Amino acid sequence: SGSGEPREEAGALGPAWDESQLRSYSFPTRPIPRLSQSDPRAEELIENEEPVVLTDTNLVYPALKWDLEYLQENIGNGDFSVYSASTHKFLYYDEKKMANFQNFKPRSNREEMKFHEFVEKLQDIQQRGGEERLYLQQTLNDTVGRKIVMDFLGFNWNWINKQQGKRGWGQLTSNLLLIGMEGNVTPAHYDEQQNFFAQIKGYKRCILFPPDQFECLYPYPVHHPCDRQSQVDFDNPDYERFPNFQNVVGYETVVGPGDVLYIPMYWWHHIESLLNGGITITVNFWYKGAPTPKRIEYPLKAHQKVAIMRNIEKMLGEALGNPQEVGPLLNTMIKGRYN
Amino acid sequence: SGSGEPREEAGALGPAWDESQLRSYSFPTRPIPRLSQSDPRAEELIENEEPVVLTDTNLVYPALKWDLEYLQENIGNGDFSVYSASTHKFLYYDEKKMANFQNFKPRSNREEMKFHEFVEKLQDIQQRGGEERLYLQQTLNDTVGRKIVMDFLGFNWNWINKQQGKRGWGQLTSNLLLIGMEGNVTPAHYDEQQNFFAQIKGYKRCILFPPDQFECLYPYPVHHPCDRQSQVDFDNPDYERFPNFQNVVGYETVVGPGDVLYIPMYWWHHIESLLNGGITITVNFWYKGAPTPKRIEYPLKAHQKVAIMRNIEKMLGEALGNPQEVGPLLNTMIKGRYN
Ligand SMILES: O=C(O)c1ccc(O)c2ncccc12
Ligand SMILES: O=C(O)c1ccc(O)c2ncccc12
Ligand SMILES: [Fe+3]
Ligand SMILES: [Fe+3]
Repeated sequence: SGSGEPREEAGALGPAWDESQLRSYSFPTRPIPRLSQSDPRAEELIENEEPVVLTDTNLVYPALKWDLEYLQENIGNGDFSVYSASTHKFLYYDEKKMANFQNFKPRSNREEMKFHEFVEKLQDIQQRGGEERLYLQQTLNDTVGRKIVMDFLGFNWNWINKQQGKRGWGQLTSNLLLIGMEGNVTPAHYDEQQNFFAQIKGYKRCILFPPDQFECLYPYPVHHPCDRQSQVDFDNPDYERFPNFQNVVGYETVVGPGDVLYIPMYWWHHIESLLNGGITITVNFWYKGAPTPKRIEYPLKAHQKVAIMRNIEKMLGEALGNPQEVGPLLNTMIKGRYN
Repeated sequence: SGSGEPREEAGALGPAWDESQLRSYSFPTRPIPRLSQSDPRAEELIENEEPVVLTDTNLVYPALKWDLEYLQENIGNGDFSVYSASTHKFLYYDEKKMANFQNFKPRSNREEMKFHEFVEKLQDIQQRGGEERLYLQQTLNDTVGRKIVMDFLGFNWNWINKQQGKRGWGQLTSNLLLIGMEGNVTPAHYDEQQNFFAQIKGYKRCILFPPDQFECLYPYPVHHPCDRQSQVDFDNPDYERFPNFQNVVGYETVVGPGDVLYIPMYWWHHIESLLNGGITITVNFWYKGAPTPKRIEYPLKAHQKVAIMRNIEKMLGEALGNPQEVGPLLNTMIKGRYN
């Protein structure tokens, strides 16, 4: 069914959200299980690298207070990466890879600024009834206000640290603070690290796809700036170019304040802030996955095959001396021989 | 035009052969230049790795005498690999790779036997008006008769050894004695070693294709028993499966007693013994090519790209643990992403 029947907020404050706040798509979805961190099942899902929503971790308990006013007040004077877009879909791209593809034009520009500037430009759009959408995504560093350092320390490091150990993951690569406008959408894509999506303010609809649905999502070429993202426009899927998108089946859920969504590495994920649901705030915890076992066991995992394909592409671009030639060589290699 | 106007034999013994002895094919061809070993051009072609027919090397001068009677008389009692076929096309195959592909049925069986047995079974087919064709292909070793050792030593090792040095090639990997029936055909394929085709008895039509015509020839998958051979049936080309075969352009020539044809490594080659031209005898000299230069210069050579594709296939089959899965992964990797 999807995110299932809208949850009821405590104190009879009404339903947290309603179906009209969710965007419409052409594919079916099964619900991600919402469990308690003390539930053996949740521990089982995380181990078998499957998504799960933990409702009682208290991971970012101290931040549940956060809002635009509180943050602008105690966040600091550091710079904050802020992405913009003319549409609800934010098209991020690896700048370092822009060299490879020339005909590439940026649709999502980045810009550094002080928090008060973000809150400002955010307000201008409100009254001016603007169309421009903004999305703040900045790593949490020492340049943050004292109080924030208190909240940061308040996180349930006890719990997350145990998870990091029980799964044999690597070190916490980074923490990301995301603050977005209602309706904001992060197009389907996958990451190579294990992620804990800690929802703080507002609600976000999360739609995940297993790694084995690689052939239904059609990720951009590895050397392309949009590497790891799906080429398929979920709002207007081109079934002629991407026929297998008609076979895609996802797992979805709506996370709210206090919920932690485990997004396994290599798992595709589409994230959107509910329509007319106000701003959203999230903090992600990214951990390098566990080291690859010595004795390579077969059958091979889907994410492993994905890794293999990425390497073929990288090496090939290395050998040929030009990423632009990867496509022609691959075609030449399969045409009339493997297809 | 192809092999051009038939050459005139000395002593007014008439034309060496006539066009009706050559099979008919759907592709055009340019003639391979026949030059003298003392001709600077020939030295230029061999250096730039292009085919050339040397008419005066005297490479296998002592063998120009050889025939079935002389050989059966002084060749020895060793075993001789003899391939058979129900058609004029000999379909060789790597037995060690037969494991990979199960549905593969042998069309060209091999069999060891004494030379006198080969000459015998060869005669039975004559009077019995049989259909079975035979092709003897055996490496020249010490188990050969004394006289043959004299002839072998008689070869112009002086010349070939200088070539091996001037080109920086590796050691002579092997020598192959080939004796085939008229009409016999060795389907288009390529080898990874430098080859000197020394014609001894009869005439053979040689049709070569540059390495850059890989996409027109459609070689079998690397793990397939017929690795390195073209899937295209030259007698009945399936233009639907192999559309680019309609763009193939070869280099051809007819070599006779005393001629040496340089067949560069990776160059495709189709060899056939002229129709109603009697038996043919040839001796090939195979040398590993020169070592790959340290500083990889670009643009890359076509044979280098071919090498790169072969490796991608090998490694991929290694990683996946099963050659049968190479095709599906490659398709998945390009479909909707590179084509
Ligand atoms: O927008 C998000 O909340 C989000 C969630 C999870 C991710 O991996 C992201 N990666 C890049 C940009 C945004 C996100
Ligand atoms: O049939 C031939 O004369 C011949 C010539 C050159 C080759 O590389 C071959 N390889 C395998 C079998 C036969 C051949
Ligand atoms: Fe991401
Ligand atoms: Fe060969």
